[PDB]
Amino acid sequence: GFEENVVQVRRVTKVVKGGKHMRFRAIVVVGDKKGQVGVGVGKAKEVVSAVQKAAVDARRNIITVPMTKYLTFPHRNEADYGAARVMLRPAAPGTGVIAGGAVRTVLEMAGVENALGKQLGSNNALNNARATIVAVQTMRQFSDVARDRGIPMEELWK
RNA sequence: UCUCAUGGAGAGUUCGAUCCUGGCUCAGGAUGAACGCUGGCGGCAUGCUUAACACAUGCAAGUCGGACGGGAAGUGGUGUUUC
Ligand SMILES: [Mg+2]
Ligand SMILES: [Mg+2]
Ligand SMILES: [Mg+2]
Ligand SMILES: [Mg+2]
Repeated sequence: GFEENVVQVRRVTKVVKGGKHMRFRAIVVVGDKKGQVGVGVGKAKEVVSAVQKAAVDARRNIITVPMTKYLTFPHRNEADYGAARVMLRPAAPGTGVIAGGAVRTVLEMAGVENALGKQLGSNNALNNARATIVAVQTMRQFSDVARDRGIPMEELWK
């Protein structure tokens, strides 16, 4: 139970005999601001019903984002999703969230308050937003590296 | 849980609609600036990017008499002296 925001709304058509069925395509991103990031797509004849379907589809797939004590990424990472490549790096405190439209919301709704990102591929919000999820799933904390490597955290800081 | 990092935002347009590819356009900052409308003061700076085209007028490199000969002025037409 938490809030959501519409990332994009777009009308799609049909070429039936009599005319055209103009129905909406709603992309919705869901985030509690404390991890629990979700991306979903919905489609319906009405605007409101399309947002509801995307909300269920976004809540159908939720993933936590690794963050640090200062609400930043542990390290930089890139990802690709079709023709959509997205870039991410950590940032200093007080820097703020700066990124493209599709990338700002999914990070802004995640909880990270200080980071930066850039998209190097297509301008599609869907293909770019999903790339962010692929980017964050592949990142971890320093502790996860230590247990999977057999070296303490202080020894790696050197 | 250290420290480093003070730094990379996009948007619209091909299609009935979608995902791509690829050009065009915009949001930023700067100027030896110019034009338009408007206009109170102060401080620090700047001011022919074109015809290295042609130029009236005035000035912009003179100085030493303690290097020398002469000359002039003044004075009591005499000494010192000034030019
Ligand atoms: Mg870009
Ligand atoms: Mg059209
Ligand atoms: Mg000149
Ligand atoms: Mg001499």
